Amino acid sequence: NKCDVVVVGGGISGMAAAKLLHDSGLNVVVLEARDRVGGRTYTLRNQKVKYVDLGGSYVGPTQNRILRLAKELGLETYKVNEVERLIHHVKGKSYPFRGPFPPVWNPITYLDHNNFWRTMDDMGREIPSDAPWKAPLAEEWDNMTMKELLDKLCWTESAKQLATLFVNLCVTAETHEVSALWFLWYVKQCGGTTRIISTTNGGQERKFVGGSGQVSERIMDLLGDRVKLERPVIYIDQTRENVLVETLNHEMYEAKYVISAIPPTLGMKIHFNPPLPMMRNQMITRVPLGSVIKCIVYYKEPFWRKKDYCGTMIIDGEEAPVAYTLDDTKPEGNYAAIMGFILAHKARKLARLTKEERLKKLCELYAKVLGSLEALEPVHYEEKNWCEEQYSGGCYTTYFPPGILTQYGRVLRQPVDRIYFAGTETATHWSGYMEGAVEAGERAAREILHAMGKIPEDEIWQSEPESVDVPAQPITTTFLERHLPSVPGLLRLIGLTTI
Amino acid sequence: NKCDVVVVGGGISGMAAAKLLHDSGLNVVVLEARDRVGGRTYTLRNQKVKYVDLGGSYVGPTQNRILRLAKELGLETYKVNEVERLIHHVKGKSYPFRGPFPPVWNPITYLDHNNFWRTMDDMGREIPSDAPWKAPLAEEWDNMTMKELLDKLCWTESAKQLATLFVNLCVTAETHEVSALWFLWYVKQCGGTTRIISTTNGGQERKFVGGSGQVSERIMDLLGDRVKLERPVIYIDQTRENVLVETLNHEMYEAKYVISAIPPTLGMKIHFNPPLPMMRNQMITRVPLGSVIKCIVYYKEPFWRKKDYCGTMIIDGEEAPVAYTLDDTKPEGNYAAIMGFILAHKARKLARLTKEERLKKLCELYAKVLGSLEALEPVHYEEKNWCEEQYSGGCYTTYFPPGILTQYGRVLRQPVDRIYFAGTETATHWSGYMEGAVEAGERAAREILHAMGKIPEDEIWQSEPESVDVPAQPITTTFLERHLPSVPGLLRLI
Ligand SMILES: Cc1cc2nc3c(=O)[nH]c(=O)nc-3n(C[C@H](O)[C@H](O)[C@H](O)COP(=O)(O)OP(=O)(O)OC[C@H]3O[C@@H](n4cnc5c(N)ncnc54)[C@H](O)[C@@H]3O)c2cc1C
Ligand SMILES: Cc1cc2nc3c(=O)[nH]c(=O)nc-3n(C[C@H](O)[C@H](O)[C@H](O)COP(=O)(O)OP(=O)(O)OC[C@H]3O[C@@H](n4cnc5c(N)ncnc54)[C@H](O)[C@@H]3O)c2cc1C
Ligand SMILES: C[C@H](/N=C/c1ccc(OCc2cccc(F)c2)cc1)C(N)=O
Ligand SMILES: C[C@H](/N=C/c1ccc(OCc2cccc(F)c2)cc1)C(N)=O
Repeated sequence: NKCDVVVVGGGISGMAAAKLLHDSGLNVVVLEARDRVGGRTYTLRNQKVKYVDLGGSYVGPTQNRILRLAKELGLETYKVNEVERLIHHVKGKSYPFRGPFPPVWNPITYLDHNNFWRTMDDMGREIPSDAPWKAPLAEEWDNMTMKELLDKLCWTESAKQLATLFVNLCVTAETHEVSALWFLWYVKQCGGTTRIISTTNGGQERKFVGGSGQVSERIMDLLGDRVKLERPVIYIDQTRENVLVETLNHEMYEAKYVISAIPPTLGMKIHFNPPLPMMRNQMITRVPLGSVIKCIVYYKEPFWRKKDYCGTMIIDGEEAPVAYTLDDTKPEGNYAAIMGFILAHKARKLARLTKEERLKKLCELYAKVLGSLEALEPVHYEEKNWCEEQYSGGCYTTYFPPGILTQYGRVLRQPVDRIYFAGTETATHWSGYMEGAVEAGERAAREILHAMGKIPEDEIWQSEPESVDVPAQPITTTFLERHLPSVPGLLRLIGLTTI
Repeated sequence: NKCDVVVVGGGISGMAAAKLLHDSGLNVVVLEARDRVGGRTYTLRNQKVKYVDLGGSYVGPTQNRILRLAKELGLETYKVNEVERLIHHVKGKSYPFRGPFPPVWNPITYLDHNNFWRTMDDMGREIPSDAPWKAPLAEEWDNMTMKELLDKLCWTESAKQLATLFVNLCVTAETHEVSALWFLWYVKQCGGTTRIISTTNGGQERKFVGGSGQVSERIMDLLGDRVKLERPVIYIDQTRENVLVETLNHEMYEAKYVISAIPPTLGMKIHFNPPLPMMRNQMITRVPLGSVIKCIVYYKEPFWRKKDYCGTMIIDGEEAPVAYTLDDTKPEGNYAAIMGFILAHKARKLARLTKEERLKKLCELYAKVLGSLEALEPVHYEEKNWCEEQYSGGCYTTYFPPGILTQYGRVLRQPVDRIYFAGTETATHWSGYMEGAVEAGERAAREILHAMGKIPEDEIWQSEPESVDVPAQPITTTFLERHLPSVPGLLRLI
C-alpha cells in the first residue's frame, strides 16, 4: 500500500528508474500489467531455440547506458555476424556487397543516393535533440510527411525506393504516415544515418548472451516482492496529500510521487483525477506505435556463410514479405537462424495468414534471395506480431504524424503535479531503443530525487562514460561524398555553363 | 447488475440506441462517465443567457433522423438569422454579400474558386458513403494530406486561403493533419459542398428551441433509473456466457450484448478481456479528435442587423482568433449574441490566455469586421474549450491522418464478439453530427435485435422519411459553373 514512489510499468525504463530509486534508499513499488517484466523486450526459452529475443535485441557503440546497466547485472554481449558479404535484392536480383551501404554505379543514380543520405544528416544538424520543435524550419518540416520530402529530394526511383525501405525499417511506419520533422529528429538523435543503419560500428553490432529480457528479469530479482505482476493501473488520484494509484485487481497504492514508464498513448488506459491538462489530454490520442512482426527461421547449419553471405539481406519490392534480415545464429555457431522483419502495411496485410503460411512465404523469399534450395528446409520457426499487444500498442516505438510534434511535443516529459514521465519515447539519445529506456528511467528518477531535495538541479541529466567493451569508431565521410553535387545541382551547373 | 444490453456512453448516439431497445421491450442500462448526459452536446442555463448550446447545436434539411427524434421528444426548431448580408473579411477589409459563397471578381480567381468547389464534389462522387476505402483511387488519395491536395488544385492564393478556412471549419483540424480521402468522404457524406456550408438550405439552417442538450435529457427522463451517471467503464470481459462490464466506482454489470457509443479513441480507456483483435487494438490509437473553443459574446441588441448584416462573418488570416461566426440571438429577438469558433492550432495557441483576454480579442475583431464600436460593449460571455475534456477528447469529431482510413477504416463498426459500435463516427450520412449520432445508435441497436432473431437482416439499416417541418430544396448548379475551365484548363486551351 504505502511507499515513496510508484513506478507504472516494468519494462527496461521502469525497472531502471526503480533500481536507481531503490539504490538511493527509497521505498519503491513497480506495478506491471503483464504476468512478466520486460515489456517490448521478451526472451523466449525452449529446447529448440535455447533462447530467442522476440522483441528488442540489438545494442551497439554509443549506447553506453544500456551497456553499463547490463554489465552491472552480470550480462555479456556478442557480435552479430557480418564477416561475409551483405546482399541488396532489387528488381528480383541479388547484388552482394561489403560496407554499410549498397554500392551504386550509375553516375546520376550515385549522385542522387549520395545526396539523399547527406541531406538527411544536413537537415538533422538543425534539429536540437532535446527540443526538435525549436528547429528553425520546424513548422515547415512538421507539416510535411516523409513521402512528400522523398518526392522532392529523390530524382531517381532507385534512391526513393531505398529511402522508403529505410523509413519503413527505422520506424515501422509508411512514409506517408509520419512527420518529416519527427523522422529527421529520430535519425539525428541516434547519431545520424551511418550509425543507425550499420551493423559493424552501428546500432545492430551486438546482442546480449542469453537475451535482453535478462535486463528486466535481473532487476526484478534485485527488487524482490516490490515488483507486482498482473497489476494494470486504471486510476491515478492526485487530489489529496499522497498520490493514490489503483489497479484493475482492486488494489490501492499510496505514494509521494509516480513515474509513468509506459508508451505515451497507453496513458489513455488510466482514468485521471483531476483530469489531465488539455495539451497532454489530446497528445496521448495523437501518438500511435508502429507495426511489425519479428520472425525467426531456424536451419540445421548457417548455410549462407558457405556462399560468402553473412545473412544480411536488404530486400526491396512490394511482393517481398520481409524487407530486412540479419544472421541470428548463436555465438557458438549453433541454432543457425535468420531474423527478419515484416514491416508497416505488410504486418497488417500478412497477419491474416496462418503461422505456417508466413513460414512458407519467408522460406521461399530467402531461397530466392540467397539462391539456395537449403532455405526451403527450416527446422523450426518463432514469430511475434507486436500489433496485437494491449499493453504495448505496437513496436518498435511511437511515431508522430504530420503536425503533432510542433503542437504537442513539448509536453511529452513535462511533469503533471507529482507524476513524472519515463519510457524510451521521452529520451534524447537513442529514443525508441533500449538505450533510450535507460536514459529516460534514470532521468525521471533523478527528477524525483531533486523534488525531494536529495540532489541538485544539475544532477538531473547525467553524462555516461564510454563503454570499454564496445568502443565507438567515429563517423567519417570522404571528400567526394561531402562535395559532389545533387542531381538538380548538376543540372544547374549544366544550365550555367550552357548560357 | 443484470440486463439485456449495456450501452456505454450517454450522448445522443447511446441514448438513441437505448431508447430503441427499451421501446422494443428489452432491459437496458446506460453507463455514463460524466455527471450529466449529452456528451459533445451541452446546454448551459443561467439568467444572463436563458439557455446556450456550448457543444453541438445546428440542424438542417436532410438531417431527418435527429429532426424526427427531437420532434417525438416534444422539441421545436427555429431558423438561424440569415435575413441580411453575410460578410467575407479578407486582407483587413469587409465585403458584404448574399448567397452561400462569397463572390469573386478577378476572372482568373473566379475560375480557380469555381474549380475548387466543383472538384471537391467531383472527387466525392467516386467515394462510397458506406465504404470510402473502396474508392477507385482510395490509396492515392489516402496517402496525401489535404494540404498537398490544395497545393495541387489551387492556382491562386485567394482560393487556397478560403479552401484552408473551409477545411479548418469543417473538421477543426489543419489541412496538413488530415487525409485527403477522409476529408473528401466527410464532405460527400453530408451531401456535398453547398449543403455543408449553407445556412439557408444547409447544415446550419436551424437550432433547437431550448438547446440540443434536451434530446439526451428527455431520453434520460424516459429511461428513469436505467441511466447511471458517474459510471466510467474501465473493463469489459467477454470470456464467459454473459458479458461483464466494470465501472470505476466498482460496480459490475452483466449483459447479453454491449453497445460502445463513445468516440473510437476513447475505447483506449477500457481494458479488454480477451484483448481486442490486432486491427482494432491499433486503430483506436490512430484516430484523434479535432480542437475547438466555442465562444458566445452577448450584446444589448443585435446591432449588426441595423447595418444590413446578418451576423455571419467569414474571416481569413492568421491574426484573427475566430474564422467563422453566426448570429446566436434568440428567436424572440432578445439575448442578442454572436457565436464564433476558435479553430485547430488557434484553439491550442489561445488556450494559454485568460477568459477575459479571449473576450477582449473577440470583441476587437468583431468591431473591425462589423465596422461597429458597439461590438466593444459586451454584456456577457460564455465559452467552452473542448480540448480539455477527458471523456470527449476534442470536438466536433474524429479525423483520420494520412494512411489510416484505407488501412483501418473497415473495422470502425465491425462487431467484436458481443460488442457492437455506435457513435457518430460510425454513421454513413452526416457522420460527425448529431444526425450521424442518431443513425449510428439506432443501427447498432438493430444489429443486436437481428442477433437476437427479433428482426430480419434487411431491417438493420432503415431509411428515414423527409421532415415535413424542414423540407430540403435540391442542390443546383448553373451551366457556367459546370462547364467553365480550371486555370490549367484555360492554359491548355491557350
Ligand atoms: C520486435 C521489436 C524490435 C525492436 N528491436 C530493438 C532493438 O533491436 N534494439 C533496441 O534497443 N530496441 C529495440 N526495440 C524497441 C525496444 O524494445 C523499446 O524501445 C524498449 O523496450 C522500451 O522500453 P520502455 O520501458 O520505455 O517501454 P515498454 O518495454 O513498453 O514497458 C512498458 C511496460 O509497462 C506496462 N504497462 C502498460 N500499461 C500499463 C498499465 N496501465 N499499468 C501497469 N503497467 C502497464 C507494459 O506491460 C510494459 O511492461 C524493438 C522492439 C520490438 C518489439
Ligand atoms: C463545439 C461543438 C460544435 C459542434 N457543433 C455541431 C452542430 O452544430 N451540429 C451537429 O449536428 N453537431 C455538432 N457537433 C458534433 C456533435 O456534438 C457530435 O457529433 C455528437 O454530439 C456526437 O454524439 P455521440 O453520442 O456519437 O458521441 P458523445 O456526445 O461524445 O457521447 C459519448 C458519451 O460517452 C461518454 N463516455 C466516454 N467514455 C466513457 C467511458 N469510458 N465509460 C462510460 N461513458 C463514457 C461521454 O461522457 C459521452 O457522454 C459539435 C460539437 C461541439 C463540441
Ligand atoms: C530493430 C531496430 N533497428 C533499426 C534499423 C534501422 C535502420 C536499418 O538500416 C539498415 C539499412 C542498411 C542499408 C541501407 C538501408 F537503407 C538500410 C536497420 C535497422 C533497432 N535496432 O532497434
Ligand atoms: C459546427 C459544424 N459546422 C460546420 C461547418 C462547416 C462548413 C461551414 O462553411 C461555411 C463557409 C461558408 C462560405 C465559404 C466557406 F469556405 C465556408 C460552416 C460550418 C456543424 N454544423 O456541426
